[PDB]
Amino acid sequence: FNPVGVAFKGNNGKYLSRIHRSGIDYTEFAKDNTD
Repeated sequence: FNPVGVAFKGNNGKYLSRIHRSGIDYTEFAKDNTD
């Protein structure tokens, strides 16, 4: 039993820092591909 606890409570990710813009010049989301 634990109704008070859902999921959002108690959850940590990591050091969010790697890509910004200088190290990337693509457009996968901006422009989709055909097939």
